[PDB]
Amino acid sequence: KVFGRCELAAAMKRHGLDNYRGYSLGNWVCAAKFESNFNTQATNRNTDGSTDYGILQINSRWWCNDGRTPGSRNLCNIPCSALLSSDITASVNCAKKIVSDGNGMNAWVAWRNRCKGTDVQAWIRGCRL
Ligand SMILES: [Yb+3]
Ligand SMILES: [Yb+3]
Repeated sequence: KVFGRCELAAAMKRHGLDNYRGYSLGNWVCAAKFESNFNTQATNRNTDGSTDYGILQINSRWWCNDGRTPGSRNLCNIPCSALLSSDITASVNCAKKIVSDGNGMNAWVAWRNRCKGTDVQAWIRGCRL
């Protein structure tokens, strides 16, 4: 599923991401835009052989199991394929674990480089929330 901006913001709010660990909703919407272009089915392979999955591009080295990243951990206890669903619940729940880990949203390279320190509220502007 490819989300619209306001549709995704509303889904994220319902799943408890607004101000989760101090990150306002616009941060999460901005991160999703630049990680996956709002596409739940996005995948990207990394040089170390791990793969990033889904709307928030969660990595198989630590967070999910895809059966092909030797010596990886599955800390979200899910198959990586679950992160590709039109239902964002699995992605959201795994993201909450990641952002609690110590490095905050800096775990997402696109967020650090394209969202951090910008007017992230613009991403939810005009949305009925
Ligand atoms: Yb660690
Ligand atoms: Yb440590």
